[PDB]
Amino acid sequence: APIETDVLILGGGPVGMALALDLAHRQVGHLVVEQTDGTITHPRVGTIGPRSMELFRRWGVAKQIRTAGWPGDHPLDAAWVTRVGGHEVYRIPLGTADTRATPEHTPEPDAICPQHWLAPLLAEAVGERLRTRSRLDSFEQRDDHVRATITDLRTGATRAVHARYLVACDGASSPTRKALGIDAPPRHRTQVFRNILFRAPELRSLLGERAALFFFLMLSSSLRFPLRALDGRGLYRLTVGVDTMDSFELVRRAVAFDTEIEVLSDSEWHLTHRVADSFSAGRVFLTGDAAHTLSPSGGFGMNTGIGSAADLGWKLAATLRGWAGPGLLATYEEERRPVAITSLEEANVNLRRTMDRELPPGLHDDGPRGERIRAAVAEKLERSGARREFDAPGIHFGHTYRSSIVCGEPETEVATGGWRPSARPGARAPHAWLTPTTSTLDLFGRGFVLLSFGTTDGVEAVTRAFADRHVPLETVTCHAPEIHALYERAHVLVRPDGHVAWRGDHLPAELGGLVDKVRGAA
Ligand SMILES: Cc1cc2nc3c(=O)[nH]c(=O)nc-3n(C[C@H](O)[C@H](O)[C@H](O)COP(=O)(O)OP(=O)(O)OC[C@H]3O[C@@H](n4cnc5c(N)ncnc54)[C@H](O)[C@@H]3O)c2cc1C
Ligand SMILES: O=C(O)c1[nH]c(O)c2c1c1c3ccccc3[nH]c1c1[nH]c3ccccc3c12
Repeated sequence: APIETDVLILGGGPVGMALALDLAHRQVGHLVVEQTDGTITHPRVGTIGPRSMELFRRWGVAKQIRTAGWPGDHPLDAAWVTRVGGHEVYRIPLGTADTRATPEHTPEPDAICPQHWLAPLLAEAVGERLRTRSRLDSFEQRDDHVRATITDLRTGATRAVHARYLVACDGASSPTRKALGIDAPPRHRTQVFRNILFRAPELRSLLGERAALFFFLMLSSSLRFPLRALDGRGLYRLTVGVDTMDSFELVRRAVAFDTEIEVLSDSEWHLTHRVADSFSAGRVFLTGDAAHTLSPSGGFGMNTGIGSAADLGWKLAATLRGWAGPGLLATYEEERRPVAITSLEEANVNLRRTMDRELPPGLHDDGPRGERIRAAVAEKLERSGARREFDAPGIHFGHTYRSSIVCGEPETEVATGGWRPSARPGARAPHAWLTPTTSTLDLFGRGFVLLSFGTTDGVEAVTRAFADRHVPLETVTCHAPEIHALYERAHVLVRPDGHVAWRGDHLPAELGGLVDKVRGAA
């Protein structure tokens, strides 16, 4: 008895679960298959970006993520040091969770949540629809659905699943991308690293006021990378480059204290810059790492994935419900790929900054002699814009879609200063508190939304144009002059994904035309 569902999600990692959460919130029947048993032994992701947090706010898991265990009094600072407990060279103070100032561009700042805490949270939200220890072996595309063979790794039995759509969130080495014959050429040189996970129970006490979330080491050529405090209560991770030495000894070399150290893992990995040439073929799609990979310098990886998952989510649901034009699905690649590429190049800039930084001779000496060399280095660090690696609002919220379903404005793209909120066509509708408890972002996520800051003339006609096409629409009349200034126009049409599709002080004459354009039937 072949099981059938609307969407088959290949991958139980961060990105596949987010996609499951989005389909769930859109009444789309779905099923997730994860080959592993779903537990985490070696945490990869630690920082949940703000944009991801906004989507989790909508899905109702943001709060549990923040109280998952990260200490509210632990420093979020990043610091360049010769060795942990050695000599400081440059620090970027970022407060603590309970201490930093409330952000103004968003309702959900970033959070610290190591993957072994995030997985249980996500599994519980996705619930019953997640199937662990299940591996997808192959898939055959038929006329109106995809047929896949799933091996139950528990009993050894194989079952078949017929779904209208097959979404592959199977990671960087996506077997699915290969079976379809799609190539994801490296845009930059591939590198190799080792990540050592360990427990150090008294390290925090010893560091006292010098405790940090990130310790960028400037010891040797292999040790010029971050040592991260994963859970703020004993767990740390040291990344080391490889162009042989014992695990424990590498950690001893990086940590200048005689304190208890317990090595747990020593995982080798490849940092790559690979984006797929195409994000789909037939009823089979690629999302997350299977579509785009980038250097972890900046922490953009999982966020760009969750972003693409949310994009595909509303477009899949629209085609399944019937109101989507035949050309809607193809905009997933049209819109997400360019974002993947630009985010990759920005991650590379951060990477090259520490790869090309030089480690002067007497950087380790004691006394004002070497202190002068450090002051020199710290100086160059400032000018190199190192802090851009730990403060990338533009990369988090500044991507603007320039596509066939977006009525873009003339204004081209040429950075002339730090990123600022914009309600321009293609961008993420900016945040503003309507009330102490409600954000403009809380109005988006379901169907199309039309914000009117002035006269509601024409709105009635907008409603009919959408109803005529069975396209879901919600009209909100807002007064707040502050929000009007931010959005700039009197009427703003926001897509189901929170991005602007059109804006103007006067609704257009051919509303049926606008409705057809924004739905992919242009
Ligand atoms: C050292 C390091 C640190 C990082 N830190 C961060 C960070 O702080 N923040 C951030 O945003 N990003 C971070 N990233 C990047 C981030 O980890 C990735 O972007 C993210 O994991 C991609 O998620 P994914 O769901 O697409 O795939 P993955 O997490 O790679 O998961 C793929 C899943 O597919 C499953 N699977 C594969 N094949 C099959 C099959 N045939 N059948 C069933 N299941 C299958 C796997 O078992 C796995 O669970 C980091 C990366 C590295 C290397
Ligand atoms: O995600 C990580 O913790 C992580 N793992 C890693 O291996 C990294 C990083 C991060 C990171 C996380 C949030 C904000 C900024 C960041 N820069 C780097 C970062 N920069 C690097 C440069 C070289 C090798 C590894 C990393 C690396």
